[PDB]
Amino acid sequence: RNESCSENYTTDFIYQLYSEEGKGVFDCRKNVLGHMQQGGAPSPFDRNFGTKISARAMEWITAKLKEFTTDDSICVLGISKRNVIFQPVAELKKQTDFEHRIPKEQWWLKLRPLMKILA
Amino acid sequence: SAIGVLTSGGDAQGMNAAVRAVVRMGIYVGAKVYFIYEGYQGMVDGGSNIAEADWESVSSILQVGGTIIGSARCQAFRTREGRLKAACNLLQRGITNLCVIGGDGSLTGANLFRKEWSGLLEELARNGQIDKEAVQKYAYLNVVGMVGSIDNDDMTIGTDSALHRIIEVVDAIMTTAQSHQRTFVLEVMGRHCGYLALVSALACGADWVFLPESPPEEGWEEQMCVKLSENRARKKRLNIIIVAEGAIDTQNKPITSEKIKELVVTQLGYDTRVTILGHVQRGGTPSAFDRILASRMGVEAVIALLEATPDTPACVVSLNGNHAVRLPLMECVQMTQDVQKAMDERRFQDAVRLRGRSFAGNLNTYKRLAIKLPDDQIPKTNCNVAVINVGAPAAGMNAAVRSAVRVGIADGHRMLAIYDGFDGFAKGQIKEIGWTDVGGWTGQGGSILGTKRVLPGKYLEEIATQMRTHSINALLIIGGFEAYLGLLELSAAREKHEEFCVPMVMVPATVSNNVPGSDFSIGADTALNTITDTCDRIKQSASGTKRRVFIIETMGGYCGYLANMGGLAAGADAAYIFEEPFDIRDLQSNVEHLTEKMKTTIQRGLVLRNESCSENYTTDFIYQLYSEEGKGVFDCRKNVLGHMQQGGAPSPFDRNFGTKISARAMEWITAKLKEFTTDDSICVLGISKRNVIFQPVAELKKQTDFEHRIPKEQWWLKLRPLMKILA
Amino acid sequence: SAIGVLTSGGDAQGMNAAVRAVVRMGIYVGAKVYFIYEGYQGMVDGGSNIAEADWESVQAFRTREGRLKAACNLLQRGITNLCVIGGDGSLTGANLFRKEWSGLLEELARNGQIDKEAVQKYAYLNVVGMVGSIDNDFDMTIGTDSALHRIIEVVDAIMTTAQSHQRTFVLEVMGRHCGYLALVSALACGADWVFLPESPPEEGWEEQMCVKLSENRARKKRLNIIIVAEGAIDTQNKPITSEKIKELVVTQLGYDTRVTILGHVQRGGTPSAFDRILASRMGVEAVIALLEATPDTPACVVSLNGNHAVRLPLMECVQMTQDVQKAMDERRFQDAVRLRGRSFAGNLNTYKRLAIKLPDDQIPKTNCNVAVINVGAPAAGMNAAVRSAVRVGIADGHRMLAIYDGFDGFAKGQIKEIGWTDVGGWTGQGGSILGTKRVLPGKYLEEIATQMRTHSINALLIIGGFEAYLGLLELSAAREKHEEFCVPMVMVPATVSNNVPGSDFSIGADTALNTITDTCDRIKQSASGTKRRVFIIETMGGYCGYLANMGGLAAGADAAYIFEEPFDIRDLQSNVEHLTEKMKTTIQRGLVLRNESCSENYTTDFIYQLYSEEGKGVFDCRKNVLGHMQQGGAPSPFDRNFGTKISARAMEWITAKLKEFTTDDSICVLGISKRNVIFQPVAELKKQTDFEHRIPKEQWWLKLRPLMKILA
Repeated sequence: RNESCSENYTTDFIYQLYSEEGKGVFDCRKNVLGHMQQGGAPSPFDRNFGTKISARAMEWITAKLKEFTTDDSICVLGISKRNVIFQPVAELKKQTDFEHRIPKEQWWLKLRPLMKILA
Repeated sequence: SAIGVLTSGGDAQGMNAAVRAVVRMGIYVGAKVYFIYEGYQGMVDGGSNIAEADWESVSSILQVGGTIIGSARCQAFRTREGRLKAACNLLQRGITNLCVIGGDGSLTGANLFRKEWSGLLEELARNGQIDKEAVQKYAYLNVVGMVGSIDNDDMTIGTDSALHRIIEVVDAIMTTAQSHQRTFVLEVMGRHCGYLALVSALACGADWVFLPESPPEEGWEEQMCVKLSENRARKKRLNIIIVAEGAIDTQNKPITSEKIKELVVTQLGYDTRVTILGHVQRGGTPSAFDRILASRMGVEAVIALLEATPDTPACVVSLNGNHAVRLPLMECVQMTQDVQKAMDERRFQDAVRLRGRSFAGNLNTYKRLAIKLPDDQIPKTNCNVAVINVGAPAAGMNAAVRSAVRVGIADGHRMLAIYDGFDGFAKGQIKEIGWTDVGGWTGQGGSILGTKRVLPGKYLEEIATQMRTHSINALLIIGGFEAYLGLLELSAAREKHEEFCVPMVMVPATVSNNVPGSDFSIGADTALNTITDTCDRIKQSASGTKRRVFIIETMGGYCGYLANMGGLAAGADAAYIFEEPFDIRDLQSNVEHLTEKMKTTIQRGLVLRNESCSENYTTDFIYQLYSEEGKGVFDCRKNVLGHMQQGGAPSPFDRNFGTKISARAMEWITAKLKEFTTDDSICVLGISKRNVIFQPVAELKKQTDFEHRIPKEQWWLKLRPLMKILA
Repeated sequence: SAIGVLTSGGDAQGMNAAVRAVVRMGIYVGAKVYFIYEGYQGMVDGGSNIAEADWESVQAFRTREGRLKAACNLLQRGITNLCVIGGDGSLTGANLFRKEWSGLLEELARNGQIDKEAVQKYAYLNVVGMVGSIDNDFDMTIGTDSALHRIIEVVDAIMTTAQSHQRTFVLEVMGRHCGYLALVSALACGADWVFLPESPPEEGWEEQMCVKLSENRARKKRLNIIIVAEGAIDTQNKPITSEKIKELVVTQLGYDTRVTILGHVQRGGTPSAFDRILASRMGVEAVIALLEATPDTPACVVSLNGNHAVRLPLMECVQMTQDVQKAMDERRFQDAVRLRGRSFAGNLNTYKRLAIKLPDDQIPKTNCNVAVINVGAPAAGMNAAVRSAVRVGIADGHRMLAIYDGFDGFAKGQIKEIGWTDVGGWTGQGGSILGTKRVLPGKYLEEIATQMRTHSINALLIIGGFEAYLGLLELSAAREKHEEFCVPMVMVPATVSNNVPGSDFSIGADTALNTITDTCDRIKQSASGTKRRVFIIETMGGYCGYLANMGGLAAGADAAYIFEEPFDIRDLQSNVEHLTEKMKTTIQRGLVLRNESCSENYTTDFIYQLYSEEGKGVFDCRKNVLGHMQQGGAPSPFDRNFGTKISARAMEWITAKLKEFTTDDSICVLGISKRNVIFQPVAELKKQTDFEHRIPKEQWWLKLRPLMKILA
């Protein structure tokens, strides 16, 4: 359960519902993982990820300084599809759900049917 | 096919609950229900005075006193012309079923209307309506009566409420009569029945009462004045004299309140004041008792109406003490006339008989608690009887202690008070208590002796020693489930400790009503009335906000009594209890139902939840479900009443309950002492069916859910379908 | 040095609170306080009739011989300050006693006292009086509100039975010389007629009254209530009995009439929240007056003048009684009613303009449409307010419009023209018949404007809480874009919380206070014998500490935690320890009130746990969250009258504005400040508002905070 997926249907709520309706068949246990999810040592992927984009970003900074500013001077360097691209924050505003602080369009949602399939 | 409902004669609080129950139960079984306004006069007048009732009509009337469809003394109904008119107006609407809620003769009018139904042939002779109407509606006039007056001609609608009003007045007066040593003469409503007066006097520990059934004997004036002078000797700052309006001599002369005042002033020179309560007795909000009674009665009235046949006589739907019954009408009218006949020829004693066992009992208890004999006249047993309070406090415990102590003293016992339950018992907190010590206790809430939850198990030695050092020959416990457990434990401890081989009896006192062997417990009624009041207020709030459902958490532990009865009297939409399992579908069902309800004009919801009804489906849970599924239709609020729902000072019912039941317990103790171990020496005195019975605790074990501290079978569960039907 | 307190003539509820306040405030200022039992007679008798008061305690005087006795007994105890709480004539004895204090010299002439008491003991007899009667010929007095509660309780009960037939009830209430109680009762129950000792009925009143009743039956009002003061009189100072009124109605109209003489219940019952608080404040002010007294300062009577403690010189009060009586004998009844004060005349005029309607033809119809609405959470007295507003509006020749379900229904066009009969019987109804919502008008500005255009709303009156104020602000802002809002707008404060800026009181708050006190009384009754308990009770009010504070005060709470006064764990600990010591005494109970929003971390649960744990060997706790029941059932009499009057005033303002496109003074809040009801432009109130916590920046009742600890 995502922590903020529902205001009323909390972790406790879901636990109670499953517990009660499952009584003669199964019992439940509830766990809230917490800040341990920030991890200990970074995964190899995260190490390389940080390393790489930071290197490229700094390249961009150096290119910009080698030339007072506009809108393309303030960017987010992100991964889109197969490339890492620079996006002015102004373009990203319309691409943002500021109320819930999530992107309006998220690729991985397309993988949702897989859960049920892989049971 | 169609039911007509009306209210006739003196207006009772809870008449609206009755009308509501009749309408809703009627619609429920698929019948057409019609209001008949202005009692019988509406029936005669016709037109606008007979209007069809829909579900919404009877909403927001339950908590209101009087009768929303009104009442008027019809004269035209006493004439054949008017009964013809009424018959006509009824036939026009196809009404052939009648539910009459009201006083004494208001029913006789319906009974006579029943016997005299052949006015239709007359109107056929007088072609006022065509034939084939004749044969279709003729011998098919169904009649059911509901006693809805305070005259009480069993329990009638409004009596508890009126009693509430009276005792409210008395309690209010007690706060002002510290200003000098004043005597208050209160005239309450009784022209022929002295029930209201008797019960008022018993509920307030009145110094004197005057009844039409039992006139005072010569020379009562001297005795009454000596009693009052004794009270000032006892330095009691107050005096209360309850007077039925129809108070009479042995010579059928009325005894006015002014006459009483004149007597007190002339003989004792006391500051005496008269108050004629009057119609306030009829007003105010119906108590939980009257609401529930009226509801059950209205429903039973509809059922009776359906099950009736042409051979079936007109009946009065009644409560013969906590189960629904149908009494033949003519028999009742004949009883009233029997009593009347007895009063006129001065057969006052059989009149008191004719009133019933309840009456004579209330009266005997009042007498033996109000009048004390001098010690020289008390044979005196050399026995020591102990009184104790065990468990949580319950409103009416002090009344119980007062009763027990005074009855014990009258029976020649030396009474001993044990303070702070078994905690104080083990600690030797024992003091011989007297007649005066318990004075004025009746209306006191909480526990003056003190009560604790602690069981005797760990201190069997310490208590035994005490029982031996004080020579306790018998024990009466006033308390809840813990009292019962205590009795069980002492019963077990008997063999090792001879001190426990004495007769022991308990009377159930708890807001929860979870003591096995009793249909009712002292303190519960007060809690119900507080709960109902709070729900009235909440219901009002939702009514002004609109599109609101309140989830209200009640007390009771695992016992669903308060949640259920409270829900019933409050007009709750649902009441979730442990005794009745509920799953997510039931909850969703109620959600959908409330959704539908929000389309109507009554855009409010009231959901009660017994505190321990579910481990998973908590108050929060239910609130979240209702909130989420109600989105766009209604929103919720959660309220946890907390222990304050238990109330403050005991309700009149709880006062009298404690008084009477404790008096009886003491009677049992004296009888037992008038002779060693076995099992019936340790009992629970409880209410079962129409009777009060003594039950050995050992027998009650098999009837107990010790895991949840509730009786295995609880009568009121049979009333569960009513909630849904009336909401 | 030593204070003597006694009661003479008193029959009012709240006297004990007064006596308590005197004792404790007295001990607090370092004085010795003594009870004097049996009034002045106790002072004369001496001995046991005068007993020293400690924290837990909580014919002859007309002969010179007896005053000598009394003087002696006081001197024995060093008692030199007298506080007399009681009736009319009860103070004059103390005043003359003061002036006659040279009885001390007489006692030196005899051997009753040495000389060093004369000089140590003359010229300081300081006397202070407190009105503790309900029929006060000699402002608001202790017991008035409580009596009003009693009467209105009776009336409310009778009203449900007066449907059994169309009964007309003639109710005899307490007024032998003062007609305040009768008038105010009538205003509180929407009585069909009232009879007062100061203002006799005018010419052909019998016919007028019968016409009124017949009109009520025409409009199908199922009942009639006539309030009669005990000393009801005609223009010839002969009495107008209730019996006579009944005879009149029976003879002329043939209605089912009943007489009810309320009597001593009026004097009984529990003191109201108002009376408890008033009495406490009075006792405190009395002790203060006693200390601040000089030999030159005359004996005074402590009073409350517009939510302020005042000291009135006694002789002025008796001179008032004598002036009024003189006017009564000389039949200058208007001069008498005049002498009663502005409040009286106001109550009377409002009652009249609400009880008696002129036929439409005699009402110059202004072609204006005035809208009435309820905004925010429900408050007891909203319906009374709507009734008043509507009827005054109609009387002023307006077409009244009712808007249902606040701005929600407003936006939905839930608008229906309302009439005189429609609001009948509303006075004693709790909640909101129109319906009320917290939703603000901001997001439905177009939708509302359209409605104001389709219905031609020329003015708007809002009965509501903080949300109403916010709404007014929003509409004020919306004016330029929507011309429909360029109409006069006024609000009257209605909320249990009393958090509306520009008002010292709001409709519904009093009912709530009485709910808190009632609940605390019942809690006290229940488990009365249990001992070593502290109750933690959570009240409403939002961030506003009014309910928690005043409720605590009237309840005799040991603490009241509010947002307006920050508290940390040390403060909590201090109170816990204080209660621990308190459990050593004879009063082994604790009562802790908590404003729901007083702290983010220090919740009701938190406080309960701290008290429970630190109190383990000494006491245990119980927790209660009162909930929406604090909105009340039937509105208290005070809230009923408050709604009625304030709304009437508001409507007067509206008609005045229409008798004259708008600015800032066209959108106001009508609130109570000190002693006056004033109209304040919302823009001006902005500077006085904490919009973050929805409470006023400055709240009067905060000066009463030290009282809590003092009164323990």
